[PDB]
Amino acid sequence: MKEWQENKSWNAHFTEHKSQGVVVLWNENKQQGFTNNLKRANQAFLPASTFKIPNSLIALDLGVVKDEHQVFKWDGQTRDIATWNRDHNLITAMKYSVVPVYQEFARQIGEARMSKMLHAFDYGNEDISGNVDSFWLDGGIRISATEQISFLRKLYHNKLHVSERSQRIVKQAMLTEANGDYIIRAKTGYSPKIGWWVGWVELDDNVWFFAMNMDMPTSDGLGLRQAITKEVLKQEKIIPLE
Amino acid sequence: MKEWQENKSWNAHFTEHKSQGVVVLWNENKQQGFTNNLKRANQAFLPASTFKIPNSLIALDLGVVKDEHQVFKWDGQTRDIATWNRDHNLITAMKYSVVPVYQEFARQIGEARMSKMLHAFDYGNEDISGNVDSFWLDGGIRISATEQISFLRKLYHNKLHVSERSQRIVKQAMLTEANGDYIIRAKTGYSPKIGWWVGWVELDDNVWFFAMNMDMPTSDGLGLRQAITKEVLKQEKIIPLE
Repeated sequence: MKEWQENKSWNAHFTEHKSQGVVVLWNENKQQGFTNNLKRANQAFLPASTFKIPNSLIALDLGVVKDEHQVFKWDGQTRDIATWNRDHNLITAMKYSVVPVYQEFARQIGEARMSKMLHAFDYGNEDISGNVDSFWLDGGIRISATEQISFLRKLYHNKLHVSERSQRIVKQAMLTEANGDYIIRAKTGYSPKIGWWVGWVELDDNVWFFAMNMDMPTSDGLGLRQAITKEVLKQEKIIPLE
Repeated sequence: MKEWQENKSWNAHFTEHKSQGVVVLWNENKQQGFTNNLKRANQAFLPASTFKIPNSLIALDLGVVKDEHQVFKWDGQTRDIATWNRDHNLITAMKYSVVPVYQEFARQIGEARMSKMLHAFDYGNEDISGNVDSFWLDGGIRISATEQISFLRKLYHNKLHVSERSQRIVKQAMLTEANGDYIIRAKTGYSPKIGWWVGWVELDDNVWFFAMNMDMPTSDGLGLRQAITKEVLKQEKIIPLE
């Protein structure tokens, strides 16, 4: 069984920001879930660049990626995001959400192995058909915020059907923020109409998993994905007040 | 050969804080070292809590520590450091420099295996006299700031004579700070008279290793270990201005 609690008080965080969406938290020690909206918590959306987490694991598991230091040379095509127009390793490809590096991984994996692996990870509901380098925003594939949490819990515990090394590498590449109070390992995601933030907050005595998604009519309020999540984390006393 | 540069301009950082000591930096890409004082950079001191880095590696390698989640229960003895009066895992034992946890690791490792391993690591003067649970607290073990750097470089590259997994785990336990500009993996050290900060700063395109120590007449200016290092890192444009 899974314990869930609907906390509509968190709605004020989306409302004060003229936004709509869902924040889902999971308290690992207590085996208890929390969300502002249980309906939307279970609504499946395209993962967008949150798909960089399973893609990284699969690439590492198959040897497409040797380790976190291997260099993926820039193909020489000048794109709008300046940080993409250069060489990268797994750490920086993840940090700058370098889509062409990940399109190349997906093509090397191929749709037969990508499909088998996603079924092994029990990752959303997939229907890839001649779109290996775009299914994460096609889509192609859809995943809910509660399903993002089940997948992340497996990753955190090294329980996915890949080596412990591959899972450790991806968790290192997911490193977003750390200080004396907490460690955040996460992945942002954006594709027309939906923005995501998924990952976890490691504390000394507990791990709080999180998955949020929000309506993004334009690419304007990308900062709200982390800001809204942090407002919920602060309300719940998971992270300190700045 | 090893390239060193003495930059006496960094002395103003120790000066302005009514302190004395050394900051040693190593630019990995350029294979170039930098220091305010070459004499003190090579002066050997008690490693104190920086010894938690090889102690962790050896415990993991021998199976004394199964993984970063294994719990070392508090024995119920009330000690001066409030954070020691609780259960720890490898992450929190390192963060809070929990001496009783590490004394237990050392006893399990034993004298013979501790000595062989420190020689395999080329760790300082490689002297474990006298007691296996206190030689780093008040024994004959000595390490210089440049020797801390040689050891840390090996750890960073997974080049120490332990498994890749053990080195990955210790580097995770060393996680101190991370943001969009840099990642710091380090270990503080304090024992009467000397304070240490050793580790590295990971950037997108380089790694800067660091080892500092300073005179600590009392346990008052512990914050200066990190503050002085960061002033040097900011002067050298390694990390941005806050």
